[PDB]
Amino acid sequence: KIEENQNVSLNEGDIVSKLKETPQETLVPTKWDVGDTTVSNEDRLDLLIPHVQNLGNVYVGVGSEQNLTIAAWAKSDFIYLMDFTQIVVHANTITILFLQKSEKKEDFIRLWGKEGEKEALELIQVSFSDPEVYKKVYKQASPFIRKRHKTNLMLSKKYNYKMFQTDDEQYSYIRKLAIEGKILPIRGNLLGNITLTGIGNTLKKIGRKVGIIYFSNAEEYFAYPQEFKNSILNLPVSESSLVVRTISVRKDLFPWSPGSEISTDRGFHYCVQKISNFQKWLSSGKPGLRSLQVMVEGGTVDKKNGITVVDKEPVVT
Ligand SMILES: [Cl-]
Repeated sequence: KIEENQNVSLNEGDIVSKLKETPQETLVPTKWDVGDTTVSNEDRLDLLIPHVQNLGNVYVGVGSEQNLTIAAWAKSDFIYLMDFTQIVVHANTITILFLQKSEKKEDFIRLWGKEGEKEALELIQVSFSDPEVYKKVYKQASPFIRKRHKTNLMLSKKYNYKMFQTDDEQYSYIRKLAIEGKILPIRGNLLGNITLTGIGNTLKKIGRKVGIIYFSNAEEYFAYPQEFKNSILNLPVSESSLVVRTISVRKDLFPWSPGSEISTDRGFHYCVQKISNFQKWLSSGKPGLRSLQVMVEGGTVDKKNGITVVDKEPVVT
């Protein structure tokens, strides 16, 4: 029925359908399928604003609501939320449903909150054939999501910045993407061989580019393997496109940002890097290369605020 077609042109509807069908990986339950995993503990994302604002293009990120914060600043055209833990993928699916139904930012906060829990669970009940999958995720994730929402409000005032939960215009931008089907939770491991490569192939097919890829501190868990190198090299990117990451080691070189202590006692230092620059590091063949070494060798560090730009390139041994 075309009178229920949300997209503003045939072309945008065709793009959304193509994005939705990008290949995914099979996830199975793990120890990370707990509510703790559904929130960020990075308290100084506002340091990213001057780097990511207005980058546009496509957004790809691991994790949860912090991606919507960064994508609103960037004015991303489409948002892939790619994660390897089922609870994260499903909690993001709930967040998108709540955005679609919540006309104002307070309504969204309320549905995730204690006040809106009864209404939220009734909305989940009518929205799926298997709603209990999502009701269980809501009940696991909501205590953590509520705490993080209250922290985000505090941080937005403490550091005097706008973010999608505290600013009407940024909220409306994210809600518009949600309504249009442009926020896509997908199953994929950064170290897998289907999903992340598939994003690059899908974007190539539709003639679009990645503007931001967000890793959180996921790279702290691995030396870069071949499948990750291939998938990052395969991404179509803009000249201005950025990696966003955090680290939590070598704080002598990479001091943790002031204010990091609200949500964690370990971390974080923030880091941006052009994706084209990152593709050089990944192609270099440095044995055992990890994000820390990329930053040690390639980073220009703001030690006061705790943010690095990797603007230098690998030097051959
Ligand atoms: Cl967040």
